[PDB]
Amino acid sequence: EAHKSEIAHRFNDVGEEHFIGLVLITFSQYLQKCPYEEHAKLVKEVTDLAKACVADESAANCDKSLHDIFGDKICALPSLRDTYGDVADCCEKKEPERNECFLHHKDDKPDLPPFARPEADVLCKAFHDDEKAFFGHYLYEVARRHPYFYAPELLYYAQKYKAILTECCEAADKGACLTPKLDALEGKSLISAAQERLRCASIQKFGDRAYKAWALVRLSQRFPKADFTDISKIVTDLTKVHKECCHGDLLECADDRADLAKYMCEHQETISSHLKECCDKPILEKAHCIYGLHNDETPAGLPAVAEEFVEDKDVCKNYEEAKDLFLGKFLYEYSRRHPDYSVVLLLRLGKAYEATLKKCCATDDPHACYAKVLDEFQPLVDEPKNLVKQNCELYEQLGDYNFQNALLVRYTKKVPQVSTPTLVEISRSLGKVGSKCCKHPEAERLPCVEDYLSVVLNRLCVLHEKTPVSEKVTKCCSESLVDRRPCFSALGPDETYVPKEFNAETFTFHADICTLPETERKIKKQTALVELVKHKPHATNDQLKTVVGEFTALLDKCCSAEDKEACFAVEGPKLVESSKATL
Ligand SMILES: [Cl-]
Repeated sequence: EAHKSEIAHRFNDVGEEHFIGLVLITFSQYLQKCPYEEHAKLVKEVTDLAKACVADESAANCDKSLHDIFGDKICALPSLRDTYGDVADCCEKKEPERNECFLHHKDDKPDLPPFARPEADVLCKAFHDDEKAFFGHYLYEVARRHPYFYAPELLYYAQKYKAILTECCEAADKGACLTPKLDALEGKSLISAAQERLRCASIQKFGDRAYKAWALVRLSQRFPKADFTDISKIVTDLTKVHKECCHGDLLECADDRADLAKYMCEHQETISSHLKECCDKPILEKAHCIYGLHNDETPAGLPAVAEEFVEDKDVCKNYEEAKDLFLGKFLYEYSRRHPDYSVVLLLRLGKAYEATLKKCCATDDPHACYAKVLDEFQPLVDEPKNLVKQNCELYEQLGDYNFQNALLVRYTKKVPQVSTPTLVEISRSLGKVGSKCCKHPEAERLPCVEDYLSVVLNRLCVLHEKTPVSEKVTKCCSESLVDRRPCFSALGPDETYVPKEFNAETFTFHADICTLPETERKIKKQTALVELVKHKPHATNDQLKTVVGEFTALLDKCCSAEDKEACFAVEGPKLVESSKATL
């Protein structure tokens, strides 16, 4: 087992700048609470060590696994036990249990202050004083709040963040240039985080096979002229990439992803002409381009899908003798014909087809039994379409704020045991599905909506698993990955839930609220709306509206009032009595 130093290999493969970023991210994701300055020191020591091994491969520590290098540096942190003590224990284990112990402490919602944005002048000045430390902080802040963030994409966002600052910090008015572009970039980055968290849940909680079937369908939609063997190749390498990334093997992840990008670029002629635009760019823009590439057009001359999958004499034979191959070919062939379906719908159709063959190939005239199996998809196709049609109409009608309020009331009634901040967060994110998708054309609307519901509901499943209270969430989350959305949509109001009393100290506000922007005021209003519903589950909209209306007017009234405490002191008690009279 004489071998090439792994740390040298990786540093040589990704280059010093990406190496440093990737090591910072690894530490930030393993030790989410530790201050930036500790992480920086650790990054410095690992980088120095990588650079010594690059120079002499037989140097101290050069023959160790990456896991061992990281773990040894973490365990030589003098101020280790004070931040967790959970982790302190980890350091008495040997590899591999030690690495596994660090990964089990990744926290999906760490108890941290919310990410502050400084004022434009402040932000700009920090950028100009020290670029490297400034972008350090950004990787760290994002990585510690999103411990499964796709590491190479985080590097790419840090580039985009750098370009927005380079743009705006010279321009005349700074804030007005910055705020919309940084809000725009945060939005995209929270979507990236949610997509990747679902890749990791699928891999880690449901197996390599759940992720592979998902990637097959999505890549067949995106590169429908490519052939099955090529798609499957790409699925296999991407699975290895996300497995490593989701597991904190981030250097390996970035290196394997670059190789994948190079492979698709070299084979672009047999994959998609739309690759031309990506394949001349530098690696982070190159990979990000591939990652989100617009679907190719559907190729001409594809025979009716029913010839292979219903009419061929060998349908039962191919299903029985080569099941995964045959069903993978189904998913490919059906998906490449349907870029207008969502991935989860296509996976559901695949499961129905498989259940039909299981049943029918076990009878004495199977073709008799399964002849209509493609026509019988229609009910599974219409349900998602009606969901989209009816909720987009509801969105158009109510607008963003009241669409969020509708979903908050609806979700609090389905799963009222769920903690308030999870409810508020999840419902606001479902609201944001409307805004993103509802003005899209039909061709792309079902995919947009249902696969974005997928990532939002996974966030619910992940937050809930950390703090488990609702049996119904546990059931929808653990039973089926591809059935989650219909399972959640089918839940009615929970009529066995016992209403909680109203906490006196729920409308008690110290006028620290008056320093909040309007966007965070809405969140306080929506938090209060959830607690109203948890107290009177059958409360009407007009009732909820008059109480939140009366909280709106309290805020409108006191925050412009010189001496907001004397106001809030005298207006807040009268709100918790006026609420009882309405409810
Ligand atoms: Cl990718």
